[PDB]
Amino acid sequence: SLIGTEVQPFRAQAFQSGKDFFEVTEADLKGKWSIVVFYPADFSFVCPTELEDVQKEYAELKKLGVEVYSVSTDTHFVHKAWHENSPAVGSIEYIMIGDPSQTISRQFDVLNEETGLADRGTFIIDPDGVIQAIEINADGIGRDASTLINKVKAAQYVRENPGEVC
Amino acid sequence: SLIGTEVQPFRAQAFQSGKDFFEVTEADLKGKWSIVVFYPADFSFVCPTELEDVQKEYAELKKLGVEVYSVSTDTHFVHKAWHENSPAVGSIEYIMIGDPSQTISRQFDVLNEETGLADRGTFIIDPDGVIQAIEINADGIGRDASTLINKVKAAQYVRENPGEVC
Amino acid sequence: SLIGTEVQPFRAQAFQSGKDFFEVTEADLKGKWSIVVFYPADFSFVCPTELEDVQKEYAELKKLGVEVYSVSTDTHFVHKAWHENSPAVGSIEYIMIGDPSQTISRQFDVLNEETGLADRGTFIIDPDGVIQAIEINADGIGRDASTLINKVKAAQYVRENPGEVC
Amino acid sequence: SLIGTEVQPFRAQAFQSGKDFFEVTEADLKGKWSIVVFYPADFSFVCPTELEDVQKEYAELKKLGVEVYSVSTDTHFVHKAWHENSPAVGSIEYIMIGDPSQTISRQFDVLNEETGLADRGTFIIDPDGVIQAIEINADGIGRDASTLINKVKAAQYVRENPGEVC
Amino acid sequence: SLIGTEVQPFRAQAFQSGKDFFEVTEADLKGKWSIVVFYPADFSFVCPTELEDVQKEYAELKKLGVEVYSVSTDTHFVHKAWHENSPAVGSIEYIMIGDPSQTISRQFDVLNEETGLADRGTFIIDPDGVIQAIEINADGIGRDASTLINKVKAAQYVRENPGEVC
Amino acid sequence: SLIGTEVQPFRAQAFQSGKDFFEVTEADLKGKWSIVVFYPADFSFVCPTELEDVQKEYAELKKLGVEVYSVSTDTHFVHKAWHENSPAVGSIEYIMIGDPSQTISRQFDVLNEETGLADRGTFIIDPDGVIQAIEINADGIGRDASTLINKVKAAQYVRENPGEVC
Amino acid sequence: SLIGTEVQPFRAQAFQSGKDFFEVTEADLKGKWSIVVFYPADFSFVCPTELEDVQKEYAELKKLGVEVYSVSTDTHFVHKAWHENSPAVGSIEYIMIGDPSQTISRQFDVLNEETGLADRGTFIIDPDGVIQAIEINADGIGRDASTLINKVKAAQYVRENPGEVC
Amino acid sequence: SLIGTEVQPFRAQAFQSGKDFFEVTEADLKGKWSIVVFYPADFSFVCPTELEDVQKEYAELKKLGVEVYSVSTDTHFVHKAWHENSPAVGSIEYIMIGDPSQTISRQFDVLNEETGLADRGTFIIDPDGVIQAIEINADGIGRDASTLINKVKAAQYVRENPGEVC
Amino acid sequence: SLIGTEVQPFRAQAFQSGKDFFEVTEADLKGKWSIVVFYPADFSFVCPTELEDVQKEYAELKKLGVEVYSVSTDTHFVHKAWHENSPAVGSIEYIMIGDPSQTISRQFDVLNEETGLADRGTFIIDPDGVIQAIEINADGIGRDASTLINKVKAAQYVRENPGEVC
Amino acid sequence: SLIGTEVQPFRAQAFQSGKDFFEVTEADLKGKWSIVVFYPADFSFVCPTELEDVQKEYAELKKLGVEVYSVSTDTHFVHKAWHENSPAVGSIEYIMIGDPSQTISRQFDVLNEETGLADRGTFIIDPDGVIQAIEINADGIGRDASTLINKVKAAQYVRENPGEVC
Ligand SMILES: [N+]
Ligand SMILES: [N+]
Repeated sequence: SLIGTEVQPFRAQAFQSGKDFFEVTEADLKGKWSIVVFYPADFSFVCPTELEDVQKEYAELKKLGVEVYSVSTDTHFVHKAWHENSPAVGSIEYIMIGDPSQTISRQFDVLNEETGLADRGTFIIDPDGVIQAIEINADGIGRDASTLINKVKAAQYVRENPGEVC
Repeated sequence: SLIGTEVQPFRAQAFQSGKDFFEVTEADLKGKWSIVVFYPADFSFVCPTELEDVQKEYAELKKLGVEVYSVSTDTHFVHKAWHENSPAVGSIEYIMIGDPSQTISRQFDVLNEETGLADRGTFIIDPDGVIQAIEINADGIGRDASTLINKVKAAQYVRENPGEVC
Repeated sequence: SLIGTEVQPFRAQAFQSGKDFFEVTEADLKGKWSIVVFYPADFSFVCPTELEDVQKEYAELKKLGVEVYSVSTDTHFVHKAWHENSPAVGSIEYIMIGDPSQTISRQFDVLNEETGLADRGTFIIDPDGVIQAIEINADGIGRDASTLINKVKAAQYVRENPGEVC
Repeated sequence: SLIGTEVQPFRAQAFQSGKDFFEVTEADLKGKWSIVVFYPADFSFVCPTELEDVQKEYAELKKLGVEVYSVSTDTHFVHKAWHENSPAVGSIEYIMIGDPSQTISRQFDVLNEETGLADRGTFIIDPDGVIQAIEINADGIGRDASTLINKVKAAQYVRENPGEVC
Repeated sequence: SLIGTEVQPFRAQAFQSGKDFFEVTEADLKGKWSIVVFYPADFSFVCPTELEDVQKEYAELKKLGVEVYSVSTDTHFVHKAWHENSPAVGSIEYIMIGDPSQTISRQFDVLNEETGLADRGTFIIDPDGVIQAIEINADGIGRDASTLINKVKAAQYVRENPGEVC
Repeated sequence: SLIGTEVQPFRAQAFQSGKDFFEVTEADLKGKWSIVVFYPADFSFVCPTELEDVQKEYAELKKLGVEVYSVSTDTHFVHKAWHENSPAVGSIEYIMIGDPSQTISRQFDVLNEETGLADRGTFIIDPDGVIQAIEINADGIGRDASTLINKVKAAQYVRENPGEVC
Repeated sequence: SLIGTEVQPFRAQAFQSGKDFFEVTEADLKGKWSIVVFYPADFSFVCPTELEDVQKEYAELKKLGVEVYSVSTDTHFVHKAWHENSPAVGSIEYIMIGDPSQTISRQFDVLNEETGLADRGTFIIDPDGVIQAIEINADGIGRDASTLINKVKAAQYVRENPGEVC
Repeated sequence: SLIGTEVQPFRAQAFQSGKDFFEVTEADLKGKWSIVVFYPADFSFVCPTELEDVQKEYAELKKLGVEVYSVSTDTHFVHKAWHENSPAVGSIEYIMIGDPSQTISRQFDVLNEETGLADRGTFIIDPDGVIQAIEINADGIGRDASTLINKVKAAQYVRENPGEVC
Repeated sequence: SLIGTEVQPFRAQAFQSGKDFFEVTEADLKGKWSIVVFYPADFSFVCPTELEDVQKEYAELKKLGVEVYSVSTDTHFVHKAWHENSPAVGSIEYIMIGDPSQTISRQFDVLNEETGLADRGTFIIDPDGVIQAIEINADGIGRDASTLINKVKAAQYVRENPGEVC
Repeated sequence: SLIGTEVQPFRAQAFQSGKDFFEVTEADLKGKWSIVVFYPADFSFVCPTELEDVQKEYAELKKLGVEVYSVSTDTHFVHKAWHENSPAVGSIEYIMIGDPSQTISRQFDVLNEETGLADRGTFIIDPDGVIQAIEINADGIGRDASTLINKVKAAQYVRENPGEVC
C-alpha cells in the first residue's frame, strides 16, 4: 500500500474559484498538510455531494493549516465550466486539479485503466509529502467528509508525539 | 500512415442531441461512409467553430449517406454538458464520442501522449472501415469543413470507378 | 487499487471465542457481507482500541448479515493467548485469523515487506467476494469503527439499487 | 502523429526548372515556410493535376515567403525528364526532390513499404522545421491546392499571435 | 550445507528475562560461542520441552563462554507474553529473538516457505561467526539438549588444536 | 556468393517494346536460360552503352533460347518513358523490369543501401533458376556484352556434359 | 532444508562384509527406516570412531527395522580395502556405498565442492524415502551414535501417532 | 555485394617462381592495382587453362602496374609442387597464395562451406584496397583473361577522371 | 576424451594406389578394425617417415583384419599427386582420405583451427566404430608404427575377453 | 586437442614413498620434463601393471631429468594405503597425486563425467608446461611404458633442434 510512501513528481493545471488557472507540482503538496480527493468525472450523474461536503469542512480545515485538492481525469477547463454552470460545485473554494494525462491518478494507484476515470479515493499527506491515510470507496458508498478533521488532527498529534499513541 | 488501413476495434460511450447516451464500436464505423473529427477538449478556450462548421455541412453529408463523429478524450458526460450549456456546440446534431480511456484517440495515432488530449485530425472512412483521407492541423490552422463534401464525393466516385481517376 | 476486485484464494487457521480453532478460506467471505480488519501485531504496545471498538459495533453488524474478521501475521495460537490473557481483546467475539504465512496480508496488498507485519487496513466485501471499501491508516491515526455500519448499509443499498446513487 | 514534430535530417538531389541539379538538406526546410508535397510516381498514369494546381498557387505562395517541394521516390534524373517531356509538369517552377533511397519518404511516414512509392501527402513546415499541417489522401481523392494559401496564412498568423485563436 | 559458512547480516528485536526488549545483529554472534535454536511457534500445542531442556544446560553453557538464542517467526512481544503467561517457558533466561520478517529464519535456510514457520534446527557458531554444527529434526523427533555441552567442547577443542582430531 | 543458389520469389511490373506492361515472377526465370542485367538509374548521365550492346547480342541470344531482363529501381513507367524519349534505349527489345520496392535488387545482393540504386551486375541463370555466373563492375568499368554468348554456351555445354570440363 | 523432502534417484556400487559388491538405488531406501551417514574419506587420519560407534548400535537398530549406510566419495573398492586392512573399520557390518561420481553426496547437499569430499552428516529416512532428521557437524565435533536409537524411535512413534507429539 | 568495400586483414604463405616462400598481408594489396583470382583446387582434373591464360596477360598487366595473385585453399607447399610437376602451371610467374585456413576465401565470400574449396572468382582491387570488379563463374563457364587489361584500364581511367564516365 | 566414443558421420573423397578415387563414409570405419592416422600436410618439408613406416606394418595389419586410412586437410587430388611424384609416399598402399572441408579432422578433435591443418594423431577403431586408442604427438616427436600391431592385438583380445585384463 | 597447450593451474595433495604428504601445483610441472599418467582407481581389480612398468623405467627417466606423476581421483590417503598394503604398487617411487576434486583430471580432459574416474591417459610435458604427447587407451589396451624413454628423448631432441625433424 502507498501508506507511508512519498508523493511522486507531477505537474498539472488547476482551477480555483478566484485565481485564474495555475500550475501545480508535487511541491505544493510539501510543507503543508494537504488532503487530495479523487472522483470519477465532472458533470457526472452522481450528485457532487462528496465534493461539497468537503467544502463545508474547508473553513475549519484551513484553520488547521490544511489545503484541499480535488482531482479527476477531466481538463482544468471543464473543472471551471462545471464550477460555473452548477450551484453545488460552485460553492467549492479549494483547488481543482485536472488530470487528463492520467499521470497523477495513476501515481496514487487510483486510476481505473479501462474506464480512464479515477476511483473515489481520499488521501491525507503530511508536510513531508508522505501519505498518512487512504480511503477508497466504491461508487455508491460515500466518503464522510466530517471524519476528516479528526484524522488530520490525529495525524498532526502523532506527528510531534511519536509513540504516545497509547 | 494509416491511409488505407482498417479501423481498429473499440467500444465507447457517445452522446447525440436526442437519443440518450449509447454505446458505439468499430462496427458503427463500418457499413457507411463515416467521417470522424478529433479535437483537443470540450469547454476549451478556442471557439468551437470547427465543430459547428461541420454541423452546417451535416445536412448535406447525411444525404450522401455519411455519418459524423466528434471525438475528444472528454467523458460523454461533459459532451452533453457542453452541448447544453452552450449555444454554439448546442447546434450539433451528429454523434459525440467520449474517449477518456484514450484508446480510440491512440488507435488513430492522434493522441498527444503528454497532454492527454487529441490532435485536430479529421478522417474519412469508407463503408469497409478503411481510412481514405487524413487531415491533421496544428492548433490555430483551421480545418475547412466545406472541402469535406468534395472529398467524400471523390472518395465515393473512385469507390465504384477504379482507375478512372484520369 | 483493489477496489472492485475479487478476494483471492487463501486457507488459514482462525480462532473465535467459543469454537475451537477452525480453518477458513476465500469462500467464507463469499455469500455474506464480510468486513476484515488488519492490524500490526498481537500483544503490541498500542492499545487494542480499534479491535474492541469493532466488538461494540459487532452486535449490530451481525443484524445486517455482516461477519467480522481480524487479521495479523500472528499465529492463531497467539490470537487465543492474547484473547485470554487480556480483558480488552477478550471481549472480542468475531473471527480472529492468523496469517503467519503472510499470504493473505500480501494478497490484500497490506503487508509491510520489511517488518513482516500488516498495515492498519479495513476492507468491506460484498456477498460476491468483491472489495467495495478500503481504509488504511498509519500507526496513530485511528479507524472509526462507527462509520462502518453506515458504509455497509450504503454498500448494501447500492447493491440492489444501481444508479440510484443520486 | 508527426504534427508538431521537427523535420528529420536528410540529404537528397533535386531538380528545378532553371538551376541544374543541386543538393538539399533539412536545413533548406528551416528558416522559411516550406510546404512539401509527396506523390506516387513520375510518368504515372494519373494526371499530374495536383502538382500543377500547386504551380498556379506558386506565384502567391512565394509572396508569402513560402517554398514548395515535390517528392517521389523517383531519381532527380527522371524528374527532369518528366519536366521536359510533358507540357503539364513542365510548368512547374518549384523544387522537385528525388527520394530513391526512400529515406525522406520514410521519415515523413508516408512511404508505402511494399510498393516502394510515397502516399499523396502534403506537409506545411514553419521556419523552425516543425510540421504544422498534414494532409494525406488516398489515390483518387484529390488535394485542394487552393486551401493551401489559407492554411499557411493561418499558420503564420498563429505564429506571432499565440492563443489569439479565439 | 551452511556448515562452515559465515552468519549473514541481520537486525532483530529480542526479549530476555530481565532486560527489556533490545536489538540484536549478526554482531552479537561473533566474538563468542553462540548457539541458536529455532522452533515452530510460541503458544504452540507441542510442549516447550526442547526450549527448557536448554535452559537447564544454560547454567553450564555460560561457563563455557557460550550464549543461547531461541528463534521463531513470532514477534518479540509474544515471546515476552509467552514467557510470562507460562511457568515452563518462564524459566528461560537466555535470549529470545523474534523473526516476524522471516529474514533470519530464511538465512539459516530453516524457514518453511508455506507455513511461515521455522524448522526445529539448532546451530552452533564459533566466535568468528561460522557455523560449526547443524541439527534439524522433524516435528516429533526431539533435540537432545545434553549433547550440546559435548559438541561445543569438541568444537572449542578443535578450535585451538587443528588436526589433533586423531 | 550467390553462385549456385536459386533465384528467390519476386513479383514486379515490366515493360517490353511491343507488349504493354505485364507482371513478372521468379517463375518467368525458370524453364529457360535467362540473363538479368542490373543498372543504376534510367535517364542517368552515363551513356546506356551497356544496355544496347546487349540489344545487339539479343538477336543471337534468343537463338540460344536465352531471355534478357534489365533491372533498375526505377518504375516500369519511367522504363517506358526512357524507351520512347531516347533513340539509344529505344532499340531495346528485351524485358525491362522495374524494382521500386528494391526487393529484387536486394535479393540479388546488388542494391546499394544508401543510394537506393542497383550496382552494375549481370547474372546468368540456368533453366532451373540457379545462378551460374555473376559479374559486378563499378561505375566506369564496362561489362562486355560479347563475352555473354560464350558464357551461356559454356554454361549450356556443362549443363548436359558434367565433368567433361577437361 | 532437505528436512521433509524425498530422497532423489541414484545408483551406486556398495560393499558389505559378507556379500560381494552390489548395486544400490533410492529404491533400497524406500520401504524401510534407513539411516545414512556421510564421512570425509577412507584411510583418513581421523579415527573411524564415528563409523564404528554406529556399528555398536547396529545390532539394536536392525531390531527396529532400520538399515545403515555409510557414504564417502571413495570407490567401493577402497571401502573393501579399508574394511580388510583395518581392525576398527573391519567390525562394520552395515552397507558401505561408494560415491566417486559425487552425485549422491551432492543430492544430500553435503558435498564440499572444492575438496571433493563429503561433510560429516547423518540423515534418517522414513519408509517413504523422506528425510526426517539431519545432523551435520564440522571436523572435530563428533556425532553421538547413541542418540540415534532415540531419534528413530521418536520418528517411528510420530509415524503412526500424528499430533500426539504433546 | 563486396563491390566498393575494402579488403579485410589477412596473413598467408605464398609461393612465387623464383623467390622462395614468403608471407603476404592485406598491405601488399594496398598501394598497387592488384587482381586476385580464386580457383577450386591444385592438381584438380579441370585444366589450369584459366590460370595460364592470366600468365599470358601477365607481361602486359605488370606494365600497367598491376600485380596478380592466385588463391586456393591448398597449402603453399602444394602450390610449389604443382608448379614444378606440371608444364602448364609451371609457366606461372605471379604470386600463388595458399589459403588452408580458408580465412581469405571466406573474407572474399567465395568459399564453398561444404566442399572447403573456393569458387571461380576474380577480383580487381584499386591501390586503396577497394574492390572495383567482381566476376564469379560456375565450374565450366570460363573466365576470359583478355577482358582483364580492359577492366583495369577502365578502372584506372575512372580512378583519376571521376564522372567522366560519359 | 573421445576414448570410447563412436565415430561421427562423414563423407569424403579418397585415393588408393590402384582403385581410382572413391567415396568414404563413417560406414567404412565399421565392421572392421580400422586405424586412421592424421598428418599436417602433403608435400610438407618434414619427411613422410611416419606414413611409410605404417606402410611397412601394413602387410601384417591386413592379416589382422585391419584397414589403414591416412588423413590431411588436403584434397584427394594432391594425395594422388604426392603419391606419384614421390618415391617415399608412393609405396603407400592403404587409403588416403582428403579432408578439405576439415569436417573429419574437426570431428576427431585434431584440427588446428588457426593453421587449418591436422595434428599428428593416430586412432584405432573397433568394428563397432568406437575409438579404443588415441595417440597425438607434437611436430617432431614421432609416432612409432611398430607399437600398432601390439595395440590392435591387445584391443582385439579384450574385445572377446572382457575383464580378463588381469 | 590439448597437444601444444599449457598445463592449467591446480593444487593437490600428493604422496611419495619417503617424503610424507606434500602439496603440488602446476608449478612442479614447469622447469622439468614431467610425465603424468592417469588411471581409473586405486585398489581396482585390474592389475597395477601399467603403474609399475613405469616404475621400472623410472630409474632411467630420472637420468633424463624427467619426473613422474600418477593421478587418480582417489585421495592421497588411499594412495599411501595402497602403496603400503600391496607389494606391486609398493615398488613405486615416483609421485602419486590425489584428485578427489576431479579438477586436474578434468583439466586434462580425461575425466569420465559419469563414473567420476579418470581415463588411462599419459601426457608428456616439456619444461615450459606444454603438452607434447598424449596417449589415451581404453580399459584393456595397455600403455607400453618402454616407448616412453624414446618419446621424451625425441621430445628433448626437437626441443633444441627445431626443424631438424628431417
Ligand atoms: N511548497
Ligand atoms: N604495400
